[PDB]
Amino acid sequence: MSKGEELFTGVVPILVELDGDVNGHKFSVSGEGEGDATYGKLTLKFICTTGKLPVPWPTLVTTFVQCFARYPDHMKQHDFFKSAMPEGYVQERTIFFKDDGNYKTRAEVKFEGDTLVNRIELKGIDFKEDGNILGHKLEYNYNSHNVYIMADKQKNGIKVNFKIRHNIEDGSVQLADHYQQNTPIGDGPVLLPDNHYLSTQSALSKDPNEKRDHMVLLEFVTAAGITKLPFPPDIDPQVFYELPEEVQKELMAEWE
Repeated sequence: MSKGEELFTGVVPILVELDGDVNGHKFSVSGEGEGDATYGKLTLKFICTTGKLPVPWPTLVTTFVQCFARYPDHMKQHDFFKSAMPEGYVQERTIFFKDDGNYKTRAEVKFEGDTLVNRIELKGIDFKEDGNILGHKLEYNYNSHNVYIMADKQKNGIKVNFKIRHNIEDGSVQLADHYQQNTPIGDGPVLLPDNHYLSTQSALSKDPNEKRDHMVLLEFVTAAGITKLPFPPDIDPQVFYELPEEVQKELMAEWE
């Protein structure tokens, strides 16, 4: 269904680089591993290269390559992510942690030679100093989620929405609402899909021999489904909050 699809038939090496700033606390993370879209499997190890990470590792899972999803044969014409390859796509999100701050991310996901690279900038603002995120109150674990995808024909891309459940050490749950958009970097044709979702599962672990602050991440992803107010990635939050609340709400309707 796409030429990009051919780049994913085997095991592909992956590099991830993130520069982050959350409430002015700067950090960098490097990751490496591999993806196997035939199985929908991703395996990655990340190291904080700047010292200790100032937010919980699980808050960064979604930021740290949906081109590795397994699309069933009957759904191959709906796989935007591989169709954009090798030139790649820009993935932008705004992520809202309930009763706490937000992340804004921009990533480029593309081939550099035979390696799939995810290069990310992340800015977080408005976090509470002893809230769940800056206070490191999240459990080191992850649950299963459905990631809902719709075409955005005007932008020649997709919009994506989902809500992550982060378990808190006291037994509560901290929700992270994700508003995502992806657009091709190159000029070649891409597949714009009918509505569907990715069933995503993740598990986090540690390397007992690794003394640097780090995360080992396993994800399994399979497509299915075909037989202060939140602001979107394109609007500076500064301008957004000057709009009437009715308008702020109406601007978010496209994410469903």
